[PDB]
Amino acid sequence: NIKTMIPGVPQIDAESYILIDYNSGKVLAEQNADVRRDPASLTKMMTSYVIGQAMKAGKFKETDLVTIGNDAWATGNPVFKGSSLMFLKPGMQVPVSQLIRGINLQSGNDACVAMADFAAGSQDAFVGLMNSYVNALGLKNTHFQTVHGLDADGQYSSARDMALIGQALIRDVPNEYSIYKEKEFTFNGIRQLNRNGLLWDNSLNVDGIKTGHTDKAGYNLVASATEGQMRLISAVMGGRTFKGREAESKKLLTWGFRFFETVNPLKVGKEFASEPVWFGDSDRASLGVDKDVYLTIPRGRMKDLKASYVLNSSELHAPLQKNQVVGTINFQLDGKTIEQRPLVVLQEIPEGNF
Ligand SMILES: *[B]([O])([O])[C]([C])[N]C(=O)[C]([C][C][C][C][N]C(=O)O[C]C1=[C][C]=[C][C]=[C]1)[N]C(=O)[C][C][C]([N]C(=O)OC([C])([C])[C])C([O])=O
Repeated sequence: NIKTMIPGVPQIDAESYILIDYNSGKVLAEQNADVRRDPASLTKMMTSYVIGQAMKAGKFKETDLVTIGNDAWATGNPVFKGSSLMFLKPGMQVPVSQLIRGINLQSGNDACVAMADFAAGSQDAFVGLMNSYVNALGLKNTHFQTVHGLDADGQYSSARDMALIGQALIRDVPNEYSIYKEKEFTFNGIRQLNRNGLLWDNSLNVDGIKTGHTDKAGYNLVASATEGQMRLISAVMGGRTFKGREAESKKLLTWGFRFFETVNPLKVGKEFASEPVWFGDSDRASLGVDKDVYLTIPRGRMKDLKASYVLNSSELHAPLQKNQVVGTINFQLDGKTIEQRPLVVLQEIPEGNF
């Protein structure tokens, strides 16, 4: 009973939430995770993702100066009334490094415009890139209309989708993601604090990602934290109170680490199994995976994990291509398969030549 316990999920004072494992993608807990909601500044994770991709591709670098245009003039555009702002003015020449911290640390709406025009020519073209990555990432309940996440009539996302955008930032653009734990930066002689309060919570190792409020969105937070081999991502959307804006997410993350763990039982290129092969230059095929296996299991069950496999075909016949799928690996706990991963050929086996 203690081994097989299913933990009760804490009550979360928000419209929707999800808690996932960064490495395995396992969903640990969820409520209304696919409900479409106003994303507020969570939009800026996608803005940041696009900028990170452009930097990874070498389109510009952190030291490059961006010349601020009229559309990013904080006090020249009443759309910015009451929003988080660097107070950019036209003609300023600001390093990319400073603008991306304005976006990431401070959720500067004006910085978002400045970077969008710099990276993509216009806000509309930048929003096209955002939505292109929505498609690339397979997100089913997200659509952006602007570069900053101010409430927009046809813009939406969901707790699942924002968690997946967080996962994507950490995974695909780690140099961009490393910025999010920085507690402060300085622009125009003024120190600006990272708005993610959880960075200062001694009880967790939180290192991201985005907190944000608008009137329609309520309190929103995508947080990520680590403990040993383990990284969790929480998305909590439509948080109902000011006092719960960090605490509700802290409840989820703390619960996650207490009841679950991440195991990495197999890495790419390492032999999980061997099988005979016919017609080859080798008599045996070395079999494993083409992607590191991460599983999320109840905490302390690692010693109970078992693994076995099945094969698609009776016989293996050369030529066998590298990463050719030949079976399935079943990972098991208490006699029941909990996870499956493709079993693939690790080293090519062409037809024998003698
Ligand atoms: B994200 O979630 O951080 C981001 C998308 N949210 C914000 O930027 C919100 C602003 C939402 C706009 C609603 N406010 C408003 O006044 O109405 C807009 C309007 C109405 C009519 C016509 C034109 C425009 N902003 C915040 O969450 C922060 C508030 C702001 N913070 C702040 O730090 O202020 C300075 C000036 C220092 C930047 C504040 O308190 O003024």
